[PDB]
Amino acid sequence: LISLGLKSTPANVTFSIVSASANSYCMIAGHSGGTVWFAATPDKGVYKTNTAVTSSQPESCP
Amino acid sequence: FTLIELLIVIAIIAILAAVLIPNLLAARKRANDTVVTAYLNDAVKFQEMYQIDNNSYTSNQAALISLGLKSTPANVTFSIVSASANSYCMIAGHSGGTVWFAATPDKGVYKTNTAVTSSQPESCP
Amino acid sequence: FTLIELLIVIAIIAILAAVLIPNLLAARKRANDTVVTAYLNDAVKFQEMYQIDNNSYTSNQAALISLGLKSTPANVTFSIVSASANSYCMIAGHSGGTVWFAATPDKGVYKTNTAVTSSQPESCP
Amino acid sequence: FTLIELLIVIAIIAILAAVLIPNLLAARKRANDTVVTAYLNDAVKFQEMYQIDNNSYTSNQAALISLGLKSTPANVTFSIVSASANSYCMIAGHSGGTVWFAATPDKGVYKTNTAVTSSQPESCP
Amino acid sequence: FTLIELLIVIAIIAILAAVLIPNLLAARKRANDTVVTAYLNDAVKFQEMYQIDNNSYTSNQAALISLGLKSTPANVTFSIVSASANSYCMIAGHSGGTVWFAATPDKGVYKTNTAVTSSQPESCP
Ligand SMILES: *[C@H]1O[C@H](CO)[C@H](O)[C@H](O[C@H]2O[C@H](CO)[C@H](O)[C@H](O[C@H]3O[C@H](CO)[C@@H](O[C@]4(C(=O)O)C[C@H](O)[C@H](NC(C)=N)[C@H]([C@@H](NC(C)=O)[C@H](C)O)O4)[C@H](O)[C@@H]3O)[C@H]2NC(C)=O)[C@H]1NC(C)=O
Ligand SMILES: *[C@H]1O[C@H](CO)[C@H](O)[C@H](O[C@H]2O[C@H](CO)[C@H](O)[C@H](O[C@H]3O[C@H](CO)[C@@H](O[C@]4(C(=O)O)C[C@H](O)[C@H](NC(C)=N)[C@H]([C@@H](NC(C)=O)[C@H](C)O)O4)[C@H](O)[C@@H]3O)[C@H]2NC(C)=O)[C@H]1NC(C)=O
Ligand SMILES: *[C@H]1O[C@H](CO)[C@H](O)[C@H](O[C@H]2O[C@H](CO)[C@H](O)[C@H](O[C@H]3O[C@H](CO)[C@@H](O[C@]4(C(=O)O)C[C@H](O)[C@H](NC(C)=N)[C@H]([C@@H](NC(C)=O)[C@H](C)O)O4)[C@H](O)[C@@H]3O)[C@H]2NC(C)=O)[C@H]1NC(C)=O
Ligand SMILES: *[C@H]1O[C@H](CO)[C@H](O)[C@H](O[C@H]2O[C@H](CO)[C@H](O)[C@H](O[C@H]3O[C@H](CO)[C@@H](O[C@]4(C(=O)O)C[C@H](O)[C@H](NC(C)=N)[C@H]([C@@H](NC(C)=O)[C@H](C)O)O4)[C@H](O)[C@@H]3O)[C@H]2NC(C)=O)[C@H]1NC(C)=O
Ligand SMILES: *[C@H]1O[C@H](CO)[C@H](O)[C@H](O[C@H]2O[C@H](CO)[C@H](O)[C@H](O[C@H]3O[C@H](CO)[C@@H](O[C@]4(C(=O)O)C[C@H](O)[C@H](NC(C)=N)[C@H]([C@@H](NC(C)=O)[C@H](C)O)O4)[C@H](O)[C@@H]3O)[C@H]2NC(C)=O)[C@H]1NC(C)=O
Ligand SMILES: *[C@H]1O[C@H](CO)[C@H](O)[C@H](O[C@H]2O[C@H](CO)[C@H](O)[C@H](O)[C@H]2NC(C)=O)[C@H]1NC(C)=O
Ligand SMILES: *[C@H]1O[C@H](CO)[C@H](O)[C@H](O[C@H]2O[C@H](CO)[C@H](O)[C@H](O)[C@H]2NC(C)=O)[C@H]1NC(C)=O
Ligand SMILES: *[C@H]1O[C@H](CO)[C@H](O)[C@H](O[C@H]2O[C@H](CO)[C@H](O)[C@H](O)[C@H]2NC(C)=O)[C@H]1NC(C)=O
Ligand SMILES: *[C@H]1O[C@H](CO)[C@H](O)[C@H](O[C@H]2O[C@H](CO)[C@H](O)[C@H](O)[C@H]2NC(C)=O)[C@H]1NC(C)=O
Ligand SMILES: *[C@H]1O[C@H](CO)[C@H](O)[C@H](O)[C@H]1NC(C)=O
Ligand SMILES: *[C@H]1O[C@H](CO)[C@H](O)[C@H](O)[C@H]1NC(C)=O
Ligand SMILES: *[C@H]1O[C@H](CO)[C@H](O)[C@H](O)[C@H]1NC(C)=O
Ligand SMILES: *[C@H]1O[C@H](CO)[C@H](O)[C@H](O)[C@H]1NC(C)=O
Repeated sequence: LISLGLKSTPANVTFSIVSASANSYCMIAGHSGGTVWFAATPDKGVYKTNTAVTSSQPESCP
Repeated sequence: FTLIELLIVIAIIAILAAVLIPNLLAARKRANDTVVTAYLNDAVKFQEMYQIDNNSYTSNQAALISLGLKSTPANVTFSIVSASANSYCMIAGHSGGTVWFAATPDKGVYKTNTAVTSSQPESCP
Repeated sequence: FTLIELLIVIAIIAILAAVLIPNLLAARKRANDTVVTAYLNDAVKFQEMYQIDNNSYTSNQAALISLGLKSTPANVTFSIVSASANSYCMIAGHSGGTVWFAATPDKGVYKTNTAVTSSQPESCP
Repeated sequence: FTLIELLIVIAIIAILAAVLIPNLLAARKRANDTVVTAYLNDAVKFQEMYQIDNNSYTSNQAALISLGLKSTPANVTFSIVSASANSYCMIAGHSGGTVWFAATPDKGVYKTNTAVTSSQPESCP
Repeated sequence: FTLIELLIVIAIIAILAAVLIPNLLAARKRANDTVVTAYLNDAVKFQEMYQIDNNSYTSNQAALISLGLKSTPANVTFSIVSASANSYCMIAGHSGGTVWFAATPDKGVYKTNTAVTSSQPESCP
C-alpha cells in the first residue's frame, strides 16, 4: 500500500492488516491516545469497534 | 475559530466518513459475475469455432485457447464438465462472485442456484 | 494588574463567549440531511441489485439488508412505501433533519416539502 | 488572564478568520459546471431515446421531458439550437458556471470558449 | 476564550490539515489510465470502421480521425506501431499514467509491463 502511495502510519497510530484474500480484507487501527480501535472491511467500510485503545487490538473485524 | 466549532467539525467528519463510503464488496460481486458471464459467452463462441473445424465440441480448455479464447480470468475457476459431438456443459464462477454460472448450447449462459463458496456443480441445472 | 483591567477582561470574555460559538443545531440539520440522502442513495443501489436477482423491487428493508444495505442510521426512519416489478417508492427522514426525502427510479433521490416534525409522506411527491 | 493575553487572542482570531475560509465562489463555479455537464449528458440519453421512437432528434425540450429528462436545473439555461433526422446541437450554461457547454452526437458533451456572462453560442464550436 | 484554547485549536488544525487531504497524484494516475483505455477502445472502433470501408487497417491516425476518432487526449501519446490487411498494433500512454497500454484485434486493449516514464514499447507484448 505504501508503494502505491499510502503514507507512513501516523505518529502513535498502530495499524495492522489482520487478513486479506482475493475478495476481502480486514484492517485494524488505533491511536494510543484515541478512544477505541477502528476496523475496516470492504462491506462495512471504516467503523469504530467496542474495544478501548488501552486494551490489546482486535484479532478480527467485529 | 474555537474548540466548540472544531468539535462540531470533527463530529460531522465522523458522520460523513461513516455514510459517504459505498459497500465495496457488493459492488465488486456484481462486477465479478459480469466477468464470469463474459468469459462463458466467449467460451461459447469458441466452442462454435471448434465445432466449425472439428464437427465436435471440446472437452479441454486448451483447444479453445488455441482458437483464441483468453486465459481464465483472475480468480475465475472455469471447467468444461462434459462435451460430445452434439453438446457441451461448461461451469464457471469467481471466488468473490455470487453464484456458479453454467453454459450449454440449448440454455445459453445462465446462473445456477449454487453459491461460489460451495463446491462447483457437477452438471448443468 | 488591577480591578479595572480585570473587569475589562471579564467584559470582553462575555462578548467573545457569546459570538464565537456557532449555531450547532443548524450545522447538524445539514449533516443529518446528508445522512438521509446517502442512505437513500444506498437503498437505491440495493434496489437495483435486488432487481438483478429477482426481476422485481423489494417492499421490505430486510431483503436490501441481506444484499448489503446497512442498518437504518441512528434517528433515521426509513420506509419502502410501495414496490412492484417495475417501480418503488422509498421515504426517509432524520428526526433532526429539515424535510422528508423520497426516492423513486425515475426522479432519483429528492427532498419533499414535508418537514420531519410532520408525519411522513404516504407517497412520492 | 490579562488584557495583553486577550489582545493576542483577538489578534490571532482575526488572522484565522481571514485565512481558514475558502473561496466559495470558485468552489461553486466547478460544481455548477458539473450540473451543466450532467444535464447535457442526460439530454443526450433522451435524444437517443427520442431517436428510438421517432427516427429523428427533437428540437424541443418538452419532448425530452416527456421521455424522462428532468426540469432544466436552477440557474441553468438550456437550448436545443438545431435538430434533424441525423444530428442535433444543444447548448447549456449556468449563470454562475465558467463557460457555455455544447453537445452534438459526434463531439459528445464539451466546453466552449464562451464565458457564461456572454450571450450563448448560436451554434456548436 | 484564551491562549491555551487557541493553541489547542491551532494544534488540531495542523493535524486535520495533514490527514484530511488525499494523495492527489495516485487518484489522477488511475483517472489517466482510464483516459488511455477509453481512447484505445475508440481507436479500436475506428479501426473496424476503416476496415469496413477499405478492407485493411490504418497505419496512420489521421485516417481514424477522418472517420470520427477525436484528437489524441492532452498528455496522451498514441501511436499505431504497425498495421496490415488483417491486423494492427496500437500503443498509448499518459505521461502521468501508470503503464503503456497496447491494443491488437486478438488481445483487445490491455496494459503492458512498461512504465510510462520508460520509452514506449516497439511492439505488442
Ligand atoms: C513512511 O513515510 C515516511 C515519509 O517521510 C518515510 O518515507 C518512511 O520511510 C521509508 O521511505 C524511505 C525513503 O524513500 C525509504 O524508501 C525506506 O525504505 C522503504 O522503501 C524501500 C523501497 O521501496 C523498501 O525496500 C525494498 C524494495 O525496494 O523492495 C524492500 C526490501 O528491503 C528489498 N530487499 C529484498 C531482499 N527483497 C529491497 C532491497 N533489495 C535487496 C536485494 O536487498 C533493496 C533494493 O536493497 O528493498 C523498504 O523495505 C522500505 O519499505 C522507508 N523507511 C523505512 C523505515 O523502511 C515511510 N515508511 C515506510 C516503511 O515506507
Ligand atoms: C493465458 O493467456 C496468457 C496471456 O498473457 C498467457 O498466454 C497464458 O500462458 C500461455 O501462453 C504462453 C505464451 O504463448 C505459452 O504458449 C504457454 O504454453 C501454452 O501454449 C503451448 C503452445 O500452444 C501449449 O503447448 C504444447 C503444444 O504446442 O501442443 C502442448 C503440449 O505441452 C505439447 N507437448 C506434448 C508432449 N504433446 C507441446 C510440446 N511438444 C512436445 C513434443 O513436448 C511443446 C511443443 O514442446 O506443447 C501449452 O500446453 C500451453 O497451453 C501458456 N502458459 C501456460 C501456463 O501453459 C495463457 N494460458 C494458457 C494455458 O494458454
Ligand atoms: C443493522 O446492522 C447492524 C450492524 O451492527 C446489525 O447487524 C443489525 O442487526 C442484525 O444483524 C444481526 C447480526 O448478524 C442479526 O443478523 C440480526 O438478525 C437479522 O438477520 C437474520 C438473518 O439474516 C434475520 O433472520 C431470519 C432469516 O435468516 O431469514 C429471518 C426470520 O427471523 C426467519 N424466521 C422465519 C420463521 N422465517 C429466520 C429464522 N428461521 C426460523 C425457521 O425461525 C432463524 C434462522 O431462526 O431468521 C433477522 O430477521 C434479522 O433481519 C439483525 N438484528 C435485528 C435487530 O434483527 C442490522 N439490523 C438488521 C435488522 O439487519
Ligand atoms: C420540470 O420538472 C418539475 C419537477 O417538479 C415539474 O414537473 C415541472 O413542471 C411540469 O410538470 C407538471 C406536473 O406534471 C405539469 O405536467 C406541467 O405541464 C407540463 O406537462 C404537460 C403534460 O405533459 C404539458 O402539456 C400539454 C400536453 O399534454 O401535450 C402540452 C400542451 O399544453 C397541450 N395543449 C395543446 C393545445 N396542444 C396540452 C393541453 N391540451 C389542450 C388541448 O389544451 C392540455 C392537455 O390541456 O398540454 C405542458 O405543456 C408542460 O410541458 C409542467 N410545468 C410547466 C411549467 O409546464 C417540469 N417542467 C416541465 C416544463 O415539464
Ligand atoms: C483533433 O481534434 C481537435 C478538436 O478541436 C481539432 O479538430 C484538431 O485539429 C484538426 O481539425 C482542424 C479543424 O477541422 C483542421 O481540420 C486541422 O487539419 C486536419 O484536417 C485536415 C482536413 O481533414 C487535414 O488535411 C488535408 C486533407 O484534407 O487531406 C491533409 C493534407 O494536408 C492534404 N495535403 C496534401 C498535399 N495532400 C490536404 C491539403 N491539400 C493540399 C493539396 O495541400 C489541404 C486541402 O490544403 O489537407 C490535416 O492534415 C489535418 O489532419 C486539424 N489540426 C491539425 C493540427 O492538423 C484535431 N487534430 C487533428 C490532427 O485532426
Ligand atoms: C475431450 O478431451 C478430454 C481431455 O482433455 C478427454 O480426452 C475427453 O474424452 C475423449 O477422449 C479421447 C480424446 O482425448 C477420445 O477419442 C474421445 O474424444 C473422448 N472419449 C470419450 C470417452 O468420449 C474429450 N471429450 C469428451 C468429454 O469426450
Ligand atoms: C414486499 O413485501 C411486503 C412484506 O414485507 C409485502 O408482502 C408486499 O406484498 C407482496 O405480498 C406477497 C409477498 O409477500 C406477494 O406474492 C407479492 O410479492 C406482493 N403482493 C402484492 C399485493 O403485490 C411485497 N411487495 C409489494 C409492495 O407488493
Ligand atoms: C422541432 O420542433 C420545433 C418547435 O418546438 C420546430 O417546429 C422544428 O421545426 C420542425 O417544424 C415542424 C415540426 O414542428 C416540421 O414538420 C419539422 O419537424 C421541422 N421543420 C423544419 C423546418 O425542419 C423541429 N425540428 C427542427 C429543428 O427542424
Ligand atoms: C499506413 O500509412 C503509413 C503512413 O501513414 C505507411 O505508408 C504504411 O505503409 C504503406 O505504404 C503505402 C501507403 O502509404 C503502401 O501502398 C502500403 O499501404 C503500405 N506499405 C507497406 C510497406 O506495407 C501504411 N500501412 C502499413 C503499416 O503498411
Ligand atoms: C491448441 O493449439 C496449440 C497450437 O496452436 C497447441 O497444440 C495446444 O496444445 C492446443 N490445445 C489443445 C490441447 O487442444
Ligand atoms: C435476507 O437474507 C437473510 C439471509 O441471508 C435472511 O433470510 C433475511 O430474512 C432476508 N431478508 C428478507 C426478509 O428478505
Ligand atoms: C411530451 O409528452 C407529454 C405527454 O406525455 C405532452 O404531450 C408534451 O406536450 C410532450 N412534449 C412535447 C411538446 O413533445
Ligand atoms: C481523413 O480524411 C480527411 C478528409 O475527410 C483528409 O483527407 C485527411 O487527410 C484524412 N486522413 C488521412 C491522412 O487518411
